[PDB]
Amino acid sequence: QIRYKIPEEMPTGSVVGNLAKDLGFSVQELPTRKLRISSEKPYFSVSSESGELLVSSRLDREQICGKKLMCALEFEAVAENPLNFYHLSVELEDINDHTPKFAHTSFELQISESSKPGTRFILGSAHDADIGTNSLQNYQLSPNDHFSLVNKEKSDGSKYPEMILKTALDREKQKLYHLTLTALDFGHPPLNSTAQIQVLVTDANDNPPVFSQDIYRVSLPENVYPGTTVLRVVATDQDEGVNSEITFSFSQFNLDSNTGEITTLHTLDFEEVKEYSLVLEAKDGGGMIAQCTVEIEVLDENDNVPEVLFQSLPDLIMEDAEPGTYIALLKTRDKDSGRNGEVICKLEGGAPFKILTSSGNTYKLVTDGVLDREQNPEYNITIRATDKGDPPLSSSSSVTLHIGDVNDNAPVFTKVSYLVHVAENNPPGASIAQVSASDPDLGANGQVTYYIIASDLEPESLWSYVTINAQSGVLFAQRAFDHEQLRSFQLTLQARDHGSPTLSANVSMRLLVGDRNDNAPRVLYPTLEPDGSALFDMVPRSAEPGYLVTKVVAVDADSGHNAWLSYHVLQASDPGLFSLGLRTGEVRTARALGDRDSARQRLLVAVRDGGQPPLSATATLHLIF
Amino acid sequence: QIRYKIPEEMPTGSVVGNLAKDLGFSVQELPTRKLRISSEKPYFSVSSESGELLVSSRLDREQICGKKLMCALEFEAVAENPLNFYHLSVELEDINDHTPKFAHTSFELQISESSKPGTRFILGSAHDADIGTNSLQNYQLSPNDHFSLVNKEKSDGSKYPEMILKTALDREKQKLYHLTLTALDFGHPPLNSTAQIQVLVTDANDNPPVFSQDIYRVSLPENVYPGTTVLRVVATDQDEGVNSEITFSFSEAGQVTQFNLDSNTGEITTLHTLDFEEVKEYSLVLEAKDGGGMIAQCTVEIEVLDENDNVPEVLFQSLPDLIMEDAEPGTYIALLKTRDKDSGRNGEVICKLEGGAPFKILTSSGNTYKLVTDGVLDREQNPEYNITIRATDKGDPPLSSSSSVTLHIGDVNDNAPVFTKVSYLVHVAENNPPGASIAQVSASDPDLGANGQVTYYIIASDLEPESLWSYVTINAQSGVLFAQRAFDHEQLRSFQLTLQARDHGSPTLSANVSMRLLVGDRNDNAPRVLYPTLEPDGSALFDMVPRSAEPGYLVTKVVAVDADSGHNAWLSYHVLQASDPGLFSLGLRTGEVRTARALGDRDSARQRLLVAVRDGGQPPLSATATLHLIFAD
Ligand SMILES: *[C@@H]1O[C@H](CO[C@@H]2O[C@@H](C)[C@@H](O)[C@@H](O)[C@@H]2O)[C@@H](O[C@@H]2O[C@H](CO)[C@@H](O[C@@H]3O[C@H](CO[C@H]4O[C@H](CO)[C@@H](O)[C@H](O)[C@@H]4O)[C@@H](O)[C@H](O[C@H]4O[C@H](CO)[C@@H](O)[C@H](O)[C@@H]4O)[C@@H]3O)[C@H](O)[C@H]2NC(C)=O)[C@H](O)[C@H]1NC(C)=O
Ligand SMILES: *[C@@H]1O[C@H](CO[C@@H]2O[C@@H](C)[C@@H](O)[C@@H](O)[C@@H]2O)[C@@H](O[C@@H]2O[C@H](CO)[C@@H](O)[C@H](O)[C@H]2NC(C)=O)[C@H](O)[C@H]1NC(C)=O
Ligand SMILES: *[C@@H]1O[C@H](CO)[C@@H](O[C@@H]2O[C@H](CO)[C@@H](O)[C@H](O)[C@H]2NC(C)=O)[C@H](O)[C@H]1NC(C)=O
Ligand SMILES: *[C@@H]1O[C@H](CO)[C@@H](O)[C@H](O)[C@H]1NC(C)=O
Ligand SMILES: *[C@@H]1O[C@H](CO)[C@@H](O)[C@H](O)[C@H]1NC(C)=O
Ligand SMILES: *[C@@H]1O[C@H](CO)[C@@H](O)[C@H](O)[C@H]1NC(C)=O
Ligand SMILES: *[C@H]1O[C@H](CO)[C@@H](O)[C@H](O)[C@@H]1O
Ligand SMILES: *[C@H]1O[C@H](CO)[C@@H](O)[C@H](O)[C@@H]1O
Ligand SMILES: *[C@H]1O[C@H](CO)[C@@H](O)[C@H](O)[C@@H]1O
Ligand SMILES: *[C@H]1O[C@H](CO)[C@@H](O)[C@H](O)[C@@H]1O
Ligand SMILES: [Ca+2]
Ligand SMILES: [Ca+2]
Ligand SMILES: [Ca+2]
Ligand SMILES: [Ca+2]
Ligand SMILES: [Ca+2]
Ligand SMILES: [Ca+2]
Ligand SMILES: [Ca+2]
Ligand SMILES: [Ca+2]
Ligand SMILES: [Ca+2]
Ligand SMILES: [Ca+2]
Ligand SMILES: [Ca+2]
Ligand SMILES: [Ca+2]
Ligand SMILES: [Ca+2]
Ligand SMILES: [Ca+2]
Ligand SMILES: [Ca+2]
Ligand SMILES: [Ca+2]
Ligand SMILES: [Ca+2]
Ligand SMILES: [Ca+2]
Ligand SMILES: [Ca+2]
Ligand SMILES: [Ca+2]
Ligand SMILES: [Ca+2]
Ligand SMILES: [Ca+2]
Ligand SMILES: [Ca+2]
Ligand SMILES: [Ca+2]
Ligand SMILES: [Ca+2]
Ligand SMILES: [Ca+2]
Ligand SMILES: [Ca+2]
Ligand SMILES: [Ca+2]
Ligand SMILES: [Ca+2]
Ligand SMILES: [Ca+2]
Repeated sequence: QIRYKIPEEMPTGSVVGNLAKDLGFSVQELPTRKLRISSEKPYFSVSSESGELLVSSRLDREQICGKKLMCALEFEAVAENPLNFYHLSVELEDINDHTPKFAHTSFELQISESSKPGTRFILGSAHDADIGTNSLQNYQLSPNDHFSLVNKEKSDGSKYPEMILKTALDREKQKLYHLTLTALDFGHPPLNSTAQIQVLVTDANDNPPVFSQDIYRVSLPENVYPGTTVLRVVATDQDEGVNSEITFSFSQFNLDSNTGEITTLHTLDFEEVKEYSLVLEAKDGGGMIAQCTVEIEVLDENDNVPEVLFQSLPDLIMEDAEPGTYIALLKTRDKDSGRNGEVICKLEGGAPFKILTSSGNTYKLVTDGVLDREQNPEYNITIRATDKGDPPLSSSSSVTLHIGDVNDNAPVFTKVSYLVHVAENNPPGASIAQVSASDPDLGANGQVTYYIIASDLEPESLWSYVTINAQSGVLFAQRAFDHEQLRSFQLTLQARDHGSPTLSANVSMRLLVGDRNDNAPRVLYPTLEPDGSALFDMVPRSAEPGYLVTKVVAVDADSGHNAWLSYHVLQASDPGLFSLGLRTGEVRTARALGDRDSARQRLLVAVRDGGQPPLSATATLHLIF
Repeated sequence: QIRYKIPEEMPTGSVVGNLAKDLGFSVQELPTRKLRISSEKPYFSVSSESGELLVSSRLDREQICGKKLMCALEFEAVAENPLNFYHLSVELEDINDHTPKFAHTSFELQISESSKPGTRFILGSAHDADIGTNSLQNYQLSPNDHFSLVNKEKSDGSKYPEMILKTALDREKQKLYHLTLTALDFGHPPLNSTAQIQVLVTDANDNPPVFSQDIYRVSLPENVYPGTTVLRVVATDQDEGVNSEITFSFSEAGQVTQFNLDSNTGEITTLHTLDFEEVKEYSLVLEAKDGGGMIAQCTVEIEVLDENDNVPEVLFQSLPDLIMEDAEPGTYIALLKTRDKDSGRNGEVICKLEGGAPFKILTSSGNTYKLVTDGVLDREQNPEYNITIRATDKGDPPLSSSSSVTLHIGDVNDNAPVFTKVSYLVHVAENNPPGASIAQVSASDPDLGANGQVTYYIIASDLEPESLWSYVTINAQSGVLFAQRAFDHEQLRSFQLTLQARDHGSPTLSANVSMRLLVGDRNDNAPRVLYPTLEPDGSALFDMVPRSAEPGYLVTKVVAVDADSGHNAWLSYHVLQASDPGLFSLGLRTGEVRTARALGDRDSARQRLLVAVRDGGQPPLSATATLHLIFAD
């Protein structure tokens, strides 16, 4: 056989070769035989006039042989007279008419952020229809620092390009990358194909949420109502998507997980917990955690009242207390602190007492002046302690001070001097008077007693005359008094209390003896014989009337009307002859003496007193001329 | 003429019959004469060689005679030499080549549900082109229970089938029926035609809307805000389409408006606030109707419940403005009632007294209470009381009511006036001016009014009861004591009085007090000398005194008295002046004038002395006296 070589896609009417020269047929021997090309598809034709082969239909190697290495089409040539056939095999060369081309103009790839460097990712190979050197040969990527190109070629021609990661990705630096890949064949000339690849770095949870500061500081009062916004902390996560979600947690208050704010749930208190320390943990979906701390310094409010403590209680104190003695001991204490715990105390009232501070929160009560029980025996004193909060809280305490009795008052009698008259011949041991003294003191100091100390009488008979009841003050006569023996007497008495020492008071009392008509009248002159007769026989007969015969003198031991002596005439031998002085007692002659009258004259008189009833003393007078 | 009989639809070139044998023409006489069939349309032909009749054009009886009773086709036959014509009439038989068939493959009928039984409905008759026995003869319908078929032929010859209703229809049982109708001819063989008929029962308004129950029961509080969904009622209509639309309405009831019903949804919700005290129960009648005026009604009973929204009330009916202090224990003071608008435990009211006042509540019957004294009362201690009464119900939460009463206690004369001191002691100086205040007594009476108005009187005295006015008097209103005379200590030293304080009540209460009044002594009386008596000059003579008298000789003794008492009457005797000092001795206490020393001859016989009687009063009062004493021999 014979072989010819032409390129594919050859235009029609092109000379493949003269068969007349290769088969040995003359230019005139040729038209005799009707040259006809025999083939399944009429790709060729023989113009009988020219005597050579010519291209007829379009010669598409990719549609006939395709990937076949050598395309050898065997057709026939028929010539008539004589009937003869010749088989001709033609081989066509591949033309680089099909440039390489990728399946998609653009396709995006999503690569994770935590992709390890050196990982190989497969890429779709472009489809180049030509075979041999005109086939796809070189894949080349844009020069950068993050990705690289690798060709993997086996002998079978199923070679493909893949992308090797050069450095680790980081979506926070550049979220996306756009590169151009070029496929190139080795033909004349070489023609290339471009394809864009866009890599979007998928987020990974490599950055944890971070707080603004390590330590925060907040101060709030202890009286905040439940629900006060204490503090809110905010964290920042460098990721995006779910890996950026931040949740807060604790690891009397309350924290919301999403908003991240901490608010109180119950009332605070300074006396139990002064400051709180809280630890907050922020976590994302992938367990990346970070913790911070917040210190809440609760402020001390003046909500507790200061207290006044009494330590020594003096129920009884002396009235003669010197100024400035330590009476009671007080302290002031407050649970709060600072100006809320500092307490200043004062006393309210006009009582003479002062507060003296010896040291911090230590005070003493002293007397400011001299005291007295009789004027003010009791005091209700009020003491006020106030702190230095704004506004302050105060505390009052009331003490009842009682004043004791000191023996500073002597018993006093109801009257300055006493005077008592007592009738004569009184029964002994009888009540004559009663004295009463008052002592304002209390207890034994107010127990009065009366005694006798001195008297103008003889000190030995002082007991025999009078005595005193020391408890009641009644005076008792120890003998029947005699107005004739003693007329009056002075006494001095003493009132004394039962204290230490005893205070005394002296009183003066005069006792008088009233005269009673207990003595009969006694005749002094003239003297009488046992019969009671006196004889005066020297009376002149020639005496003129009015002659002083004699005079009777009488006395009475009593005094006053009880001694008032009046002289009467009981009986007489001659009435009208004698005249008597009712007051003086002078017996005289009333008329002249007649001789008829008898020589012997008898008279009987009686001396009487003005008492009721009167006592009489009789006497007889014999008078002879 | 001559007649032949053949069937129609005969194929061409078929022998109908030999005309040579019926017309008498020889087989050689025939080609001489030009046998030709003469007709308007060449349905036949004569083959001269055959000498017989032959079919030429198509012989369609339906296009020639059609429905004509007898089909007689009359043509002629012309023969030439000699010219002669023969009339030929042929009669063709109808072929059963057209089977009966209805006009439409499917036709639907819409029949009402309330169609009376026995009604005839028209159906399209099939058209069979053949005539006679080959024509349509039998109409037959599928055997069922609701419809029947009947064939009707009118005088005009227009035969038709019709459907007779067997039973009344019901679209809720079977909404449609599909049957098969067969048309049959009476030929050999019979060929059939099928036609399907679908009857859709048209809806009628025979089913009313029906409720679930005749009577419903709902209970709601009396304090529901306007707009509370009271209840939801639903009705069911067995029809479909517009005849199934259900509308609700209020019908035949009290038109008073407190509820509200939506027509379509049928829910009832309140429109105003409820109340139990005015209307205890409500009755509602609901009407549900469709488009055709078919109605059905139901009833709902709303039993409103009594809520504890009314406060219990404490009614005071009797007011004890004045009550006696000596009220016996357990006396009826005040009359109270308790009332509550609510019911049940919401209307049950319990009343109590809070405080420390001595009063108790005693229940005589339901909601009937009385106030009684628990202890003894006193006006002086507590004259007025403010009592508080609390009434609480048994609802949750309960409602309470407090009421304050001001009771005043009257004064009863049960206290006698009391003096400030048990006994009184007052000293009054002698020679006091008459009508002057000497003392004042005060009595206290705890009673009020006239019972607490004290008055003082004099009742008893140790003095003469008739001159008591001349002695002392009392101001009965103030209690001051007034002396009606200048007192004399010498006449009387003291006197007793018994007085009584009495109020002006009924009866009067008295109290007696004893007072001793003492007259203070003043030194207003001078001492007077009794013995010896003195002449106008104040001289006394005691002569005839012996010169040889021993010392201690009692010259005389002076007696003197003083009307006063005490120091004002204590008489001491002094020596004012003397002609010879030391010659005479006087008793300072006794008053005895004696000789102190012996009488010398140098001394004169007559001795004069001047003494004074003094008292211990302040200042002392003195009485002077002169004594002349003469000696003899
Ligand atoms: C990949 O294919 C690229 C396209 O090339 C064409 O299409 C392929 C399929 C083949 O058919 C090929 O034969 C075709 O040429 C190709 O890119 C080309 O690269 C050349 C050289 O680098 C570029 O030539 C230079 O052009 C610039 C300015 O060009 C302007 O116009 C062109 C239109 O053609 C535009 O595309 C450009 O963007 C510009 O706007 C000139 O300044 C430069 O001058 C220099 O070179 C000349 C030589 O001719 C010297 O005389 C001068 O002194 C200068 O030194 C070039 O002329 C060409 O523009 C560019 N085309 C495109 C479309 O990008 C690339 O080479 C192929 N790669 C491989 C490996 O084959
Ligand atoms: C109360 O009387 C006593 C005794 O009085 C007597 O007369 C006085 C005027 C004076 O001279 C005293 O000496 C007489 O004894 C007085 O007190 C007593 O005095 C004595 C002597 O110094 C002494 O030993 C006693 O202890 C004293 N007794 C008392 C109780 O003090 C006293 O001065 C008179 N006055 C008063 C107010 O008590
Ligand atoms: C208080 O004194 C009055 C007045 O004397 C008394 O009333 C009378 O007392 C006397 C006895 O001395 C009776 O004879 C009378 O009958 C009493 N009068 C009456 C009762 O109206 C009275 O009894 C004394 N006591 C009191 C507590 O009033
Ligand atoms: C002082 O306290 C006492 C204690 O019982 C009281 O009785 C008295 O009345 C008080 N002082 C005054 C002035 O009320
Ligand atoms: C109609 O006629 C055919 C022919 O014999 C028969 O098979 C068929 O059953 C008939 N149908 C009815 C409904 O008569
Ligand atoms: C009673 O109430 C009146 C007026 O409110 C008041 O003046 C009086 O003091 C009260 N009495 C008592 C015992 O509460
Ligand atoms: C004793 O009795 C007399 C009565 O004679 C009172 O005067 C004295 O006070 C004491 O009681
Ligand atoms: C004096 O008076 C007294 C009074 O008793 C008489 O008894 C006596 O006899 C004389 O007459
Ligand atoms: C009248 O005056 C006297 C004083 O002289 C008082 O003692 C009495 O109480 C009344 O007031
Ligand atoms: C008594 O004493 C009084 C004075 O108290 C004198 O005035 C009078 O003359 C007599 O001597
Ligand atoms: Ca090609
Ligand atoms: Ca090619
Ligand atoms: Ca290529
Ligand atoms: Ca990163
Ligand atoms: Ca994260
Ligand atoms: Ca990230
Ligand atoms: Ca606190
Ligand atoms: Ca605090
Ligand atoms: Ca404090
Ligand atoms: Ca004192
Ligand atoms: Ca004292
Ligand atoms: Ca004392
Ligand atoms: Ca005597
Ligand atoms: Ca006498
Ligand atoms: Ca005497
Ligand atoms: Ca026909
Ligand atoms: Ca038929
Ligand atoms: Ca027919
Ligand atoms: Ca029905
Ligand atoms: Ca219906
Ligand atoms: Ca209906
Ligand atoms: Ca209500
Ligand atoms: Ca109620
Ligand atoms: Ca109610
Ligand atoms: Ca009373
Ligand atoms: Ca009373
Ligand atoms: Ca009274
Ligand atoms: Ca007088
Ligand atoms: Ca007097
Ligand atoms: Ca006098």
